[PDB]
Amino acid sequence: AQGTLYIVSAPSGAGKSSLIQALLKTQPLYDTQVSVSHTTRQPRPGEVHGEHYFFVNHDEFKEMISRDAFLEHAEVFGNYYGTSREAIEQVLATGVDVFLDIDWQGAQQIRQKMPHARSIFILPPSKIELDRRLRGRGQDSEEVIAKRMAQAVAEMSHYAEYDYLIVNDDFDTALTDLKTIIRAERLRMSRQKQRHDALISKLLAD
Amino acid sequence: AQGTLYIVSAPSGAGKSSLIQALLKTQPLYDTQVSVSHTTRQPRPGEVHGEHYFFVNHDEFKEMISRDAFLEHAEVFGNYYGTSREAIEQVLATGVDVFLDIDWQGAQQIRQKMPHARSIFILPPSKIELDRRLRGRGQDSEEVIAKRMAQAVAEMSHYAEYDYLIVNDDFDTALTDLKTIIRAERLRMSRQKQRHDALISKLLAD
Amino acid sequence: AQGTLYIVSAPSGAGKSSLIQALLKTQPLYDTQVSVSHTTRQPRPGEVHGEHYFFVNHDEFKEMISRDAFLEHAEVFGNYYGTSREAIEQVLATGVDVFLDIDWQGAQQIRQKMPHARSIFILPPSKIELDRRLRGRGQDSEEVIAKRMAQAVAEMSHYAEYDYLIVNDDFDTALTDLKTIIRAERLRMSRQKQRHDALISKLLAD
Amino acid sequence: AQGTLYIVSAPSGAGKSSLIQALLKTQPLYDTQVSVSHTTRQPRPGEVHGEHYFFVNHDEFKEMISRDAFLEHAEVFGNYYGTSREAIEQVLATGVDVFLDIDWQGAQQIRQKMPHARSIFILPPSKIELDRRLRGRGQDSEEVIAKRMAQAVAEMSHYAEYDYLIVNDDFDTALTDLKTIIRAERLRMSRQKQRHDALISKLLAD
Amino acid sequence: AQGTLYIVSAPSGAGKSSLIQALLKTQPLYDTQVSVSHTTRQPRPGEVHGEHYFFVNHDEFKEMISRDAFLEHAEVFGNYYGTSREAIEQVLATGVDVFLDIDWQGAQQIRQKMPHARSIFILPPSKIELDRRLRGRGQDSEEVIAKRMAQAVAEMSHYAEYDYLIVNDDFDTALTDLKTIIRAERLRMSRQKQRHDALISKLLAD
Amino acid sequence: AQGTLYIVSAPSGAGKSSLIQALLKTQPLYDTQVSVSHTTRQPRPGEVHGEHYFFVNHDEFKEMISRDAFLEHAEVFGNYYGTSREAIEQVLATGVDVFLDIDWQGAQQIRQKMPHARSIFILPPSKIELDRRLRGRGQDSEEVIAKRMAQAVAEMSHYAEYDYLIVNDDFDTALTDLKTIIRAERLRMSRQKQRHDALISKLLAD
Ligand SMILES: Nc1nc2c(ncn2[C@@H]2O[C@H](COP(=O)(O)O)[C@@H](O)[C@H]2O)c(=O)[nH]1
Ligand SMILES: Nc1nc2c(ncn2[C@@H]2O[C@H](COP(=O)(O)O)[C@@H](O)[C@H]2O)c(=O)[nH]1
Ligand SMILES: Nc1nc2c(ncn2[C@@H]2O[C@H](COP(=O)(O)O)[C@@H](O)[C@H]2O)c(=O)[nH]1
Ligand SMILES: Nc1nc2c(ncn2[C@@H]2O[C@H](COP(=O)(O)O)[C@@H](O)[C@H]2O)c(=O)[nH]1
Ligand SMILES: Nc1nc2c(ncn2[C@@H]2O[C@H](COP(=O)(O)O)[C@@H](O)[C@H]2O)c(=O)[nH]1
Ligand SMILES: Nc1nc2c(ncn2[C@@H]2O[C@H](COP(=O)(O)O)[C@@H](O)[C@H]2O)c(=O)[nH]1
Repeated sequence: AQGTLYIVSAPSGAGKSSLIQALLKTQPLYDTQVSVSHTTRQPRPGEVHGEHYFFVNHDEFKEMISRDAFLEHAEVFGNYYGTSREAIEQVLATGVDVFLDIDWQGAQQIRQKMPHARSIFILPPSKIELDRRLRGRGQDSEEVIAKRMAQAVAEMSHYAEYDYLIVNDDFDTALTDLKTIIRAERLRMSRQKQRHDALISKLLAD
Repeated sequence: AQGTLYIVSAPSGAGKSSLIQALLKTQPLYDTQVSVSHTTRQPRPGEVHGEHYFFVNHDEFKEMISRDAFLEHAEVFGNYYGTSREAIEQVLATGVDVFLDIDWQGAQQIRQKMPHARSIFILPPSKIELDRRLRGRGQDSEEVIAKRMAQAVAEMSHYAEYDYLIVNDDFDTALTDLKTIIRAERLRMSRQKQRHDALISKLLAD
Repeated sequence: AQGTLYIVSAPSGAGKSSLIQALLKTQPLYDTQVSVSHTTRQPRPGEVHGEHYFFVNHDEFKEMISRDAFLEHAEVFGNYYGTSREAIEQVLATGVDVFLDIDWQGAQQIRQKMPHARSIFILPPSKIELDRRLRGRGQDSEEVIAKRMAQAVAEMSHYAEYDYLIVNDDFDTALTDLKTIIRAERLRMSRQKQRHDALISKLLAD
Repeated sequence: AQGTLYIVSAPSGAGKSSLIQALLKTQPLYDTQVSVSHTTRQPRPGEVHGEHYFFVNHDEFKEMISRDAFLEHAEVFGNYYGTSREAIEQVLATGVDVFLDIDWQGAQQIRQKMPHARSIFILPPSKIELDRRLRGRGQDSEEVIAKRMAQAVAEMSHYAEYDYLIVNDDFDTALTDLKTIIRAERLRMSRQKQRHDALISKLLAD
Repeated sequence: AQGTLYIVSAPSGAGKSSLIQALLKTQPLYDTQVSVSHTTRQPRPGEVHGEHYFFVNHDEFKEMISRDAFLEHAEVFGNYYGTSREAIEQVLATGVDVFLDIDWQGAQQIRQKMPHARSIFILPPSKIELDRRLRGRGQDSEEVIAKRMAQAVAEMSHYAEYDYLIVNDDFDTALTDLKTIIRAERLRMSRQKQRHDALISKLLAD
Repeated sequence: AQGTLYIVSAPSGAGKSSLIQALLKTQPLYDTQVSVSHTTRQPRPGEVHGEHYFFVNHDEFKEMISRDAFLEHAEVFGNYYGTSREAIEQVLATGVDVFLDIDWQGAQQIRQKMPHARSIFILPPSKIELDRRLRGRGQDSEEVIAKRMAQAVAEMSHYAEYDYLIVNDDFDTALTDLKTIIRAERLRMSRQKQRHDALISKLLAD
């Protein structure tokens, strides 16, 4: 019937976006999808329009805030980002789970708006590695990294507001962790009661 | 700090006890254990005292009901079975998760008594196979099987009271399912907040 | 020496094409490949020429039927589709297994033509979910879905003609199932007798 | 309805019995079991009566050959071994797959008697390791090992009579191989047509 | 030809013995085995002679120190423990890897004596859980636990002397870690050069 | 701090490049990356500039040899290939492991230059399959294949210079093998001592 919203947040460099992406590779569109956000920030190298993000002017965005197009929006690390209402509501009507790769501010917003949403915070094994991971993928640059690490602390302090916590120490353990959370929620009685309406009905008979 | 109670019920022959047993083989005593019940029913062949059950006279049991020794007890399939208070409370104090292999009546009891308990009902792919599985393990005999199948229907109708549902169609898929439920609960914020008190504290600092 | 043909069919929306695709991601070109079909039907959004299909006019196709270019061809869901002879025969000469994503009509054709071919039918857990999966991937549209579901029944009734059956209840269980069928066929004596000609010869000696 | 017989043979020391044993650890009695043979040979250390074998006098056995108690029997490595009819036929009636840990002579016997049986030969990566494995498990002794290696060659030459071949190079790859063969046979149309009679019937309806 | 010694040490309660035991369950005797130590300490409940340990008087042991029977021996947590020479040397001659569940003192001893030995230290995620694990398995008692935790610090400070480190945060991640170390060492050129002498020779020919 | 260089070589057609590629799919850029080489050889079909290779004229390359741009370079199978210094040194500074898909000549070069580098040779199960794999992926053509097989022997004779050996008999076993080698090296004390500096410090305290 209705699918489930999965908020996922982390200090930049924890590897959250790379986890969510590896997960969807093993997950068909009919079960799981991700929301593509709008944002003012400049496209990094080898980042196409309409896949990772929808890239729009600070002008275009201030007007989306106005036309009320966003389920949530916020300022993080000096730029505007947002999750458009139209897309999300459609996909969720079709029983498909949708992932939101958003910050703590966005998460707080979605939690009032959509109270059945589930949220996962991902932590690094140390701030020393948070910095190392950032430099290690050639996406981002010197100025931008120091900016993000200043807030890395403040980001991580919101961890307790989330339903689930993953320490991404080692990428493959972490991906299993995330796969599991999804798998286990799909074994909850509400959801399994629909998907096996078929079976149950015949079981209870002769 | 405190561990979690996992009620697991199923129509006889669904393979619930064999799943719980395979799970504990891959799970150390310090993380996971199972409660050993008392019961009037006669020991099957190759079933030792003090491992699968505590075998006691209908006399001995009527007195345990009296001395109030049980967290829960009930009549199922013509015999008395029970979960002793003393054992459970001890093990749970030590942060260890404990499994209860009990019927629907027992589950309803534990749910009022211990409201944070989680419960899993396991269903077979059909009643035709429920019977086949019963005959297929040489435990049980002709009389006893027909008795149990009469109630198999009534057992399965309580499935909706549980938090999680597993269709044990194929044993190894089912065991993963159960392993997962446990794994995912241990990723919930409450529990992960203790076990990583260490880490969190240092993360939020310099 | 010679590779094996794997026919795979299913009511539209069962997730057969998405399974076959996930399988090939973990399977090198020298062991496993898929046939690319020709078809009159219009390309869906984000579907390139020469990868998913070869898109040709109803004109171009009627002439391929004439020049006898197809190992098999048929009318399904209002359009023409076909598997070209030239491509298949080449790849199979090189010991590589080839997958055919074709309907029941096509399967019956290949079975007379190529009797050692193995066939797998994939079923959904219910027709209620068959429809849900179709709407859930944004490929296809309103008109087209109702058309396909009318025949979903008739499609599924041919299941018994196939060598293997998979109930795609949960995508990842299903992908293991399919991976397994391939793996197990490669453990058959005929095939293993070539690939270990080396070893066997020395074993039987001193 | 009816289960399947799995003959498994190998030159002594290939690790066939240890594979079959590890497999059953992950396989419930209602799906999979193993036949316990009778034999004249002396019990090794830490080998109990009635689990690995039924240990009987050369006298007791010559009489079983007479009373026709065996589905198959033979002389291998200087002793008599046998698979009793009574046990096998029972277990197979209940839909449970049964494994036969028997030699080539026994396999040839069962193949005429029970033509739907499936057979797996397991080979070592070299005869140099066959000897090493034999000495490496403290079961067996000096005299006995040299005796068995003389026939190791002759044993391995019957490999081509079997349906499936496994090269047990590395134990865990080999165990997956064997698990797979079983899994894939249970996905064959005959067997899956019973176990999902339920589902199929409803699929083909409205 | 010759097998490899695997020293494994940890502060009591880290779960090292339970890991080593789960590992051997998936590992045949011809590839992997564990040394059974002698010790003065009293047998815990449900601990048999000759499996976990060889239980001997302080008298019997002082004489083994004298007759020089031990490859290594030491005083840990108020008792004497030791690894007997005779057993180890035998098993290693047969190409089988042997595990030593010993303390830091023992490890230092074996490292001079047997320089190709590999060593793994296992750490807990915190000392708070080290204590929790100890109480959580009903083996050990109040007095004994506080004694061990006093030295838990001193034990863990020797971690840097070992070749490999595992943080046993979550039992199943840890068991994979250990399985891996073994697997990877068996892929080293020295060892793989013997086990595939066969193959290599033929590869390099025509 | 500093990452590790992984040389990987094999006779053409062994499947080494396809393994390395499947590995990186499950490995984030912050942990693992691959070096992109320069080469004179002509781009095969469906091979883009700047991903598989940097395609340059025999002219452009002779000048790179001159300007000393390469960590290593060599002539293999009638063409020039090379690993540029600039790229490698950067990525390794950031703690990321880098893979080098290079021949034996290149490997010998890197081993003097960078002595902590680890090297893996991959062998096919036979030369008969080496040829089959080459023809089986439509990359390469008739002339080119016979040329490479002549040297396949000479390539494989350098196997003993490497630290680790993989027999790529079956692709998925082989990929696990390679994943493992990486995983196990990251469990070595040197590397784990940095990545858990955090944890260790607190463990050794109260
Ligand atoms: N609130 C909000 N945050 C997002 C959105 N999309 C990405 N961000 C957040 O912005 C931060 C930086 O994103 P990045 O610059 O790496 O793309 C991350 O913490 C990410 O979760 C969005 O649509 N809304
Ligand atoms: N209420 C309750 N049910 C149990 C207990 N132990 C086993 N039973 C239940 O009794 C039924 C039959 O158990 P069995 O005869 O197979 O051992 C099962 O459904 C099982 O869950 C118990 O201690 N209390
Ligand atoms: N006979 C035949 N059927 C195919 C071929 N290619 C795809 N189809 C079948 O046509 C149906 C719909 O395909 P679709 O429109 O989703 O691409 C599916 O059942 C699919 O198996 C083909 O080349 N020949
Ligand atoms: N024919 C036959 N062979 C068996 C039987 N049980 C074990 N053997 C075979 O005898 C050989 C040696 O058995 P072992 O001495 O190791 O127990 C093995 O190849 C094994 O397959 C049996 O019941 N019948
Ligand atoms: N040196 C040495 N230590 C061992 C031996 N066997 C067990 N111990 C060590 O003694 C400590 C406590 O063992 P436990 O009392 O738990 O059996 C552990 O750290 C364990 O590694 C041994 O044979 N020699
Ligand atoms: N020395 C060296 N060999 C490489 C380099 N890149 C690829 N080659 C090697 O050249 C051989 C053929 O490469 P291919 O033609 O298949 O791309 C392979 O053995 C491969 O390892 C390189 O940069 N340096």
